[PDB]
Amino acid sequence: DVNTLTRFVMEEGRKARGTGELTQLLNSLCTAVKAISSAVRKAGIAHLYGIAGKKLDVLSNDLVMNMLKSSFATCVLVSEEDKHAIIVEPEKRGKYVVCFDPLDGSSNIDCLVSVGTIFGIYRKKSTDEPSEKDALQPGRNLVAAGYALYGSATMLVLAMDCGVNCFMLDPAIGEFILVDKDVKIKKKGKIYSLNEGYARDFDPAVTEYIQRKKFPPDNSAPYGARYVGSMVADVHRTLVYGGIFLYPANKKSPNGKLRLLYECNPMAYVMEKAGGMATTGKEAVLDVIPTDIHQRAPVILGSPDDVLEFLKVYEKHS
Amino acid sequence: DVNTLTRFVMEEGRKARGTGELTQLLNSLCTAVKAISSAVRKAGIAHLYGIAGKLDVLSNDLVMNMLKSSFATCVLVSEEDKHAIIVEPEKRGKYVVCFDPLDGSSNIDCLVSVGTIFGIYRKKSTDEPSEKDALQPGRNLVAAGYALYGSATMLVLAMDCGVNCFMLDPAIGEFILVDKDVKIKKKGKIYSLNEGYARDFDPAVTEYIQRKKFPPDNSAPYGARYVGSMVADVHRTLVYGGIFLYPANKKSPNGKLRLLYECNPMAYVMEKAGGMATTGKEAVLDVIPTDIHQRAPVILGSPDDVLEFLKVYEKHS
Amino acid sequence: DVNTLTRFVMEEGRKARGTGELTQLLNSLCTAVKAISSAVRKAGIAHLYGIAGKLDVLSNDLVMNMLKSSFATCVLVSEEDKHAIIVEPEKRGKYVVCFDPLDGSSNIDCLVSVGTIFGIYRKKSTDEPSEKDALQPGRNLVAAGYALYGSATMLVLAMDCGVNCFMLDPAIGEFILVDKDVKIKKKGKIYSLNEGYARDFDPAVTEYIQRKKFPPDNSAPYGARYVGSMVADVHRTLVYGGIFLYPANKKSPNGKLRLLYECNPMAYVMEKAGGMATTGKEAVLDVIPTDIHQRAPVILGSPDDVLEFLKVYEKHS
Amino acid sequence: DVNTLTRFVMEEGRKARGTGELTQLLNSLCTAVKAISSAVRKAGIAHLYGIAGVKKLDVLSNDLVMNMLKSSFATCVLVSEEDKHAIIVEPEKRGKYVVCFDPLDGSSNIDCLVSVGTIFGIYRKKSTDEPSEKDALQPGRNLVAAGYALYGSATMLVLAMDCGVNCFMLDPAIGEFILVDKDVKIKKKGKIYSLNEGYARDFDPAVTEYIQRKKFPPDNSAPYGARYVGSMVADVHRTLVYGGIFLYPANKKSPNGKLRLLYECNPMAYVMEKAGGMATTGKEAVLDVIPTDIHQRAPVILGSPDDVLEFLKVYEKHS
Ligand SMILES: CNC(=O)Nc1cc(Br)cc(NC(=O)NS(=O)(=O)c2cc(C)c(CCOC)s2)n1
Ligand SMILES: CNC(=O)Nc1cc(Br)cc(NC(=O)NS(=O)(=O)c2cc(C)c(CCOC)s2)n1
Ligand SMILES: CNC(=O)Nc1cc(Br)cc(NC(=O)NS(=O)(=O)c2cc(C)c(CCOC)s2)n1
Ligand SMILES: CNC(=O)Nc1cc(Br)cc(NC(=O)NS(=O)(=O)c2cc(C)c(CCOC)s2)n1
Repeated sequence: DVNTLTRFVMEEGRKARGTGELTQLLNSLCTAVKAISSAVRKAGIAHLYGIAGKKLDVLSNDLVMNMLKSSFATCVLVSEEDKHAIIVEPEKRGKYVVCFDPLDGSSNIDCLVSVGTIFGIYRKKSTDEPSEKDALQPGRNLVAAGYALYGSATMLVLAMDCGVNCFMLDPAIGEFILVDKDVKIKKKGKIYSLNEGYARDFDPAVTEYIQRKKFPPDNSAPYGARYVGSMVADVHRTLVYGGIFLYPANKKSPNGKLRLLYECNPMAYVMEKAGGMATTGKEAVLDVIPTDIHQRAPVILGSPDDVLEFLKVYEKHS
Repeated sequence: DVNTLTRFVMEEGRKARGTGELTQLLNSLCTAVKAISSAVRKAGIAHLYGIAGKLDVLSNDLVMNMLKSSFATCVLVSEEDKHAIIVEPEKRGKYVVCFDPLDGSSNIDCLVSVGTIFGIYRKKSTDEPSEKDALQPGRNLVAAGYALYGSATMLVLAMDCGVNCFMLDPAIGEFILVDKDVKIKKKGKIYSLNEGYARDFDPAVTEYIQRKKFPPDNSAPYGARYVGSMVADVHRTLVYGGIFLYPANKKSPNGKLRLLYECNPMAYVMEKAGGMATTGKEAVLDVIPTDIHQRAPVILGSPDDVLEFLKVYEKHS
Repeated sequence: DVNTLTRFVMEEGRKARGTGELTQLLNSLCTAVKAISSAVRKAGIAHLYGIAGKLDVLSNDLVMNMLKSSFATCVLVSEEDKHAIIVEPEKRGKYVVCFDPLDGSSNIDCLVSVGTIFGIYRKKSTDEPSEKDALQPGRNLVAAGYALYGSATMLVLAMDCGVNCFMLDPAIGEFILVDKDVKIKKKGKIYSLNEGYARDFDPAVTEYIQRKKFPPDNSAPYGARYVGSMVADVHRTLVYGGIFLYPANKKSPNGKLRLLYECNPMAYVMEKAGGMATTGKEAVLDVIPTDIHQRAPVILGSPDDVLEFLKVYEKHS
Repeated sequence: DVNTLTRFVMEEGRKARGTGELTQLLNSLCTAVKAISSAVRKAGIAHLYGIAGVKKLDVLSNDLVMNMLKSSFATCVLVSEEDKHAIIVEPEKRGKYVVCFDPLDGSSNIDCLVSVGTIFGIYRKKSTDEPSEKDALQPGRNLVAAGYALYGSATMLVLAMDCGVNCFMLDPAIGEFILVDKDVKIKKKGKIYSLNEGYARDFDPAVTEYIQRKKFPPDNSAPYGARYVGSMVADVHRTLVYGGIFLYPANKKSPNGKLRLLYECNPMAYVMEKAGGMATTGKEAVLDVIPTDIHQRAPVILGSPDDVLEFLKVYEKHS
């Protein structure tokens, strides 16, 4: 039986007997994602180049902000693009807090690299006036999370309590079609993924781990290397093929480079629901209690056996 | 003034005063590229999943069919076919085309950027057409390029007049000229190769990569990027500058990438953009092929970066 | 504030505190409409004509399949099917749906506007579902409307809260709310019917049309428009006002259009927009059907125009 | 073997051994038509209604055609329904053709989503003088090419040239015009008449009688059907496809009719005649009228030959 994102979400909403607010939010987000995908694929560019005589990340942010505000399902919105949390006007306020990166990887969009949208959804915990504090929850508290990848095609990956599900956008009809159900990552993979150009600044644990991938002590084949440089693409490949992705801490960056709330947490949630792992080195990404909405975190994620092996080496250097 | 691929090609055709065969070919190819892009972005997938109750193969069929019916080709070499395809007599024209209809497609399950690569030669011999007609050095290319199915779809076309980049506007199905007479940076800040085969590197590669990470002159280290799909890695190289390498290893002692329909078209694009492309021993475009699916090592990109690699290569004899 | 069809329906569903079944139904239907629109605008036709080497049937398949799998329906009546379709037990929900999947399609060769028409009823009893569950008067409609595949694609949805119009944005595949709580003009300036059958007209129709062309009170004559596709004619009538007629004659004492899935949905839309719809003898919505494909005469549009028609009808007894 | 508009045109251009200027013009026009179709089907309308949160459709349609034709290097004079005077192309962009067009016909009624279209006629510049409005005042007989795009249930381009009439469907998935009907010919006689009968009180008696005969046939054959979309491209296209007759005739109030000769009546008459149909003013072939003003009107009756001839019989009876 064919299924779409909207029908899938409604169906799980009815099972759970909820009030429908999350379904309204997810539908609204989905509409924004389709609009971002259209702009990313350059629909209407002929008009920009004078066939008849706004920047992408800004527009992407405007689309998500506007669709979420008008969903009546949110109260606090945190974006990569905004210095402070956005507090939704009273008459539009609902019970969810949303942290997102509207167009991740967009630094490099000039070369037409895969880009994506990342989101994490929390329930507001207190009855106080909404504020930035409502977004400072650990990833464990996520109600739903995921990403849209604008790649060779556009795919939405949604993780919730029921698992991880992948939906392909059919641009002929503008629907997200469920194509991979309850997806689970390989126990162990054959690809490692990080920027080795910064090898001079690596922590010795990272240096050793990568050494073992290239020059395996035992009699096994070396791992392959892939690094797109766009987190959604690298993480999605990791989910699909297995393996490991690293944006670790060093001396220069003791808290890593990626953002905890709207990059590391949603991806860690997806990984964990898919039976993978995600660590900072010292603890599970999802257990970090944030104190700042734009705070950074080291991240190492992927197949469980690979992450465990990394942890073993990390401890040897602790 | 706005310009499109078809109008641009017609305009250059008139200036050269040709008979129009190459324009018919390029137009045909462009149509196939649009059809590939549509299928790659998964238009109509709902029908596959039962709303009413294979990609590399289709891509090949599209290019084959559009080129055959262009009346402009005689020999077609494809990554997908073991032998060259000889066009039936009534449809024969004067060009030979070597292509990879969907490069990077082994990894399409993860929605990595894929692309279409093509090189176009004039039939050189007066013999009945055969596989031999495709065994020309890259120097003989009349036109070459690629379509990248990335965050958006772009067609990059290199000819004698230079390199030009066209964005597909999917709202109207037209390729809009957005970057004219493109030139690569003299020197870049990114290197691109699969370092997972480090154990098999020849010592020249090992040293060159060491210098990118640990620069002797105390400049900043280069960034690393490797998509694992050649069209994407090469296009980034064109756009941001830097260097791309796929050298020989134990598994692939003649390099891994295919000379006719991967290495040559990209080398031609690079050279027309003021870049370089080498096997280590010689320019990629100077290799005389003996087999249509033969492999070649390749190092390409910004001139200063490729020349630096060659310095190190020479040091190791 | 922007609004879409799905968000609009959900928000009215929550207000009404329903279980969500109607929302699942409407969302499913909306998906089928987008797929029909895509096929009607001929997406993928290049593949039909050999680039790599039925419409009414597909439209029906799309609606049938999307409604069955919505878990919200038990009985489906279609212009295309001689008997009602009874949904298999595990997929059965509480609603009955009558539809014409592609109205006007006999003339689709000339690219005339076509459309999809639908009416939705709540099931009558707790008995085993059967054809009988679809034989309700139009007054019982819970929701009704149409998609017009015209110069653009629009969905018109009528419910208790009124009539709302949504434009399909094909760039993103979303129905955008563009006209809220629409109301028809009290009186218009266009009449619409097939005057080629003038020899068979009831004398009341003859006289009414005469008065439109030769107005007794010295006002301007009405314009005439007749597309020959009911969704297009009715939508113009909603938007510009006026009157649409497919009346009874000697040859067709029950008219030509179908009551369940053409006349009733359009009458419901009209009435919710403050218009009227009559057979001549009674309101279309008051006819109690005895056969699912039964025909009905219909005269609909602006209230003043329909009332004037009725005056003349009464004069002829 | 599959064929597209651009390939078809290039192929006929090579056969004729021309310099390619007409091909550049037709390709440019085709690009504008695809841009019009996209806008007509409302691509990007969510942005108008505040999804993140300009130009009217006939104005944009005109801008698209003007701009694409000017930059084709193939035109010198452009006449548009939208512009009071002819546009003379700047010297560096001048080519040998004159183009008369209606960029979005039927657009007055676009609020109800009726079919709309683009109509065009292409002439060779005849004189060697500086280009001017005069270059557009040629009889339809001098047309080199003409046709129309119908933005209907789907988008179709109909192209008439010396080689005949050919119909191309736009595949919006790839943005190509696919040849679907070759060398099309109209039926000898049809069963549909098409005009606005709301203005029956102002009809010429010839028209009144002709229509009477369609509804109440003297020889007791079946009556004709009536269809009137109110958008000329849609009514004319149905006439081409199903056969029959289309009328926008002259009356006492409008002795020269209502439709425009250069960019409505002529291109449609040329298409009809290349398809083996007819097009008359009543007094003469539409293509034989020598224009004296670029926006001048003309009465028009066109379609299947037998139907037009029958209309002319009745017209002659009323002197
Ligand atoms: C009692 N409800 C009822 O009678 N009808 C009805 C109809 C529709 Br249509 C939708 C819903 N409910 C929701 O949508 N609930 S929810 O938004 O809170 C939700 C979404 C998801 C996805 C959940 C499951 C995931 O939980 C983590 S919980 N209910
Ligand atoms: C003598 N011609 C004439 O009278 N009219 C006319 C009109 C049109 Br429209 C096109 C053309 N000619 C061509 O298109 N020639 S071509 O196919 O061979 C070609 C294409 C490209 C791109 C070339 C340059 C590439 O090599 C450097 S060469 N000619
Ligand atoms: C108790 N519900 C709850 O807690 N949450 C919740 C969330 C969502 Br999301 C949707 C809904 N319910 C519906 O959609 N109900 S409905 O399908 O029957 C309906 C649709 C329309 C439009 C109606 C109006 C009747 O039209 C005549 S009634 N409920
Ligand atoms: C001598 N040419 C040559 O060597 N190569 C070459 C290549 C291409 Br590609 C195109 C063309 N020529 C044209 O396109 N000529 S045209 O613009 O005037 C024309 C178009 C149409 C459609 C015609 C038929 C018009 O009938 C009225 S005439 N030539």
